[PDB]
Amino acid sequence: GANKTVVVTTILESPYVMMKKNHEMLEGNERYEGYCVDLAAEIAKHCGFKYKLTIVGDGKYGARDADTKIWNGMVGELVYGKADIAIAPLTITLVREEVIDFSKPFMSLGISIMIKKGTPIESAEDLSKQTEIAYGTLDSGSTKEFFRRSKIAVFDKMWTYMRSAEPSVFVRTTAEGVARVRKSKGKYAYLLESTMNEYIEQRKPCDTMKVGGNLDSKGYGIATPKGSSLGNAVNLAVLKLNEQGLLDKLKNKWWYDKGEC
Amino acid sequence: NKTVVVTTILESPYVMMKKNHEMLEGNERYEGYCVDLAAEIAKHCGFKYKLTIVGDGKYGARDADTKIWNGMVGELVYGKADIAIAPLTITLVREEVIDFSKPFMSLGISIMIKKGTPIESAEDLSKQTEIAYGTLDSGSTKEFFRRSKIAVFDKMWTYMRSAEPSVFVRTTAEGVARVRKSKGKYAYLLESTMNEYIEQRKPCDTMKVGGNLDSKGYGIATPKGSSLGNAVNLAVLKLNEQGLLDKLKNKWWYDKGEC
Ligand SMILES: COc1cccc(Oc2ccc3c(c2)S(=O)(=O)NCN3C2CC2)c1
Ligand SMILES: N[C@@H](CCC(=O)O)C(=O)O
Ligand SMILES: N[C@@H](CCC(=O)O)C(=O)O
Ligand SMILES: [Zn+2]
Ligand SMILES: [Zn+2]
Ligand SMILES: [Zn+2]
Ligand SMILES: [Zn+2]
Ligand SMILES: [Zn+2]
Ligand SMILES: [Zn+2]
Ligand SMILES: [Zn+2]
Ligand SMILES: [Zn+2]
Ligand SMILES: [Zn+2]
Repeated sequence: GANKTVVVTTILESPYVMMKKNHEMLEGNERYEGYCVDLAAEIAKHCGFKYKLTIVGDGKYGARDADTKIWNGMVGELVYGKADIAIAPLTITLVREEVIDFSKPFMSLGISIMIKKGTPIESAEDLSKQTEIAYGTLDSGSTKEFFRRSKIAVFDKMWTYMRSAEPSVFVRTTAEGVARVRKSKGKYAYLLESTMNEYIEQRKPCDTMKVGGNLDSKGYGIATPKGSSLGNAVNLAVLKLNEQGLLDKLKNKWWYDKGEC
Repeated sequence: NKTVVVTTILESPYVMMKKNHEMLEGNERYEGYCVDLAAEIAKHCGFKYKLTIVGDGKYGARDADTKIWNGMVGELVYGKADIAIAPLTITLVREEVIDFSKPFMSLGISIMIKKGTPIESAEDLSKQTEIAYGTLDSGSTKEFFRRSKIAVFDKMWTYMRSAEPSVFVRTTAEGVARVRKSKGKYAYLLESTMNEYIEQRKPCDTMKVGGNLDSKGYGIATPKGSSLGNAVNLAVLKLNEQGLLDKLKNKWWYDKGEC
């Protein structure tokens, strides 16, 4: 009893969560729009709770600091009791599954390569066998951890280069990585999840593209604190929304119906 | 320590009898993707296991009258097996009665045709009658069409449920054989994983057409509340991140390709 408003942590990442044009004249959840905003409303309706969308303070997805062992990002918000649920493009990983709970995945993705159109790169192998074109990943994300922990020859070779490249090839936000690709005249390639790659490919000035296949296969899941009673209902809601076609409808809405290319 | 009873199903390339199975015993009789996966799961979770083929040869559905589950799902629900390692699709109705690990393989419903059949999509199938089409019985694909309100898929279900003779088959092998002997007058709706495998096997006379109708995955299943669920789930995530699952897929789908 005593129903409480569910605190939802999320992250400003297009097209998942974006500020509306007139957000300063709106209140509460009405300030935001996007895929995860639509998904949050549906999860809440089917689970029967009220909620409040909050943007993660440090703007990070979630990683454990090697020195302090403290989790940052949305994962930290769940681990340390600042939020009840995370509805965001948060990647299911083993290290995260040990400290938080994930629903079954609501979106599939893989690590992919973003290039400026015309860049002579077709695969991760191509990137690893050359030096003219620099490449990097997002900081404090699952893509960086993938390369740091990989024992696969090609990916290990890529990590050896990235960790020691100077100036740093890592970026603080996805928008920073895309801008770097666009302004580097083809001398920077960005490693990011296929979902964000495919979205940017459909946005003006339509000068980037996804090349090659995905480097791995994984999914985004809705996250709750370990043992939270909310996890069960949220998981069943994700499965219901997928089977009813809602997740496919939302992706088409925010990726391709709004495409500008 | 108890030997874990694993329920599975004879379905290529997931679980197959070895060519020399007759002179082998126990788990050594079988080979395939899920046989390799079971060995890895058991290794990382630290248990011994016995592979057993589901008695009724079904994946799992609930009888509308008696409400009794059949197939591998029933074996878990009624205590005859400790874990199911098979191409078992994660679905809402199943998640209510059994536990699933995070998915170890992705797939979608797809269309298998005899090469040359004038069909390009599910929409094409729905707007005609010359070419019959159906699904596997007691599986998640049949439930998908039964429970779907999407116009095209609802229209397809109305035809399939009333089609005479029955368009449903008892096994995937029966559906594939029906496509191959129909001279292009039967199309089979099945999961993309099995479709893509058959496409690369002799006599190389079928193909997958169109995109997938949905997006879902296979999970390792355990009885609700089973102590194995936690370790199995972490094992799947570790095997994926290590690249083992991608290695096994290439081993059994495309390294085995004969077309
Ligand atoms: C290691 O192999 C992997 C990794 C990651 C996902 C996967 O297979 C999927 C893909 C999608 C998917 C499911 C399972 S599900 O059935 O868990 N939920 C419904 N969704 C769709 C809404 C996205 C297989
Ligand atoms: N989705 C990733 C962030 C983006 C990336 O790492 O490429 C995560 O959950 O950490
Ligand atoms: N993988 C399906 C069986 C095959 C199908 O229905 O197409 C299931 O778990 O029911
Ligand atoms: Zn709804
Ligand atoms: Zn090359
Ligand atoms: Zn493309
Ligand atoms: Zn191993
Ligand atoms: Zn292990
Ligand atoms: Zn009956
Ligand atoms: Zn039947
Ligand atoms: Zn209907
Ligand atoms: Zn094809």
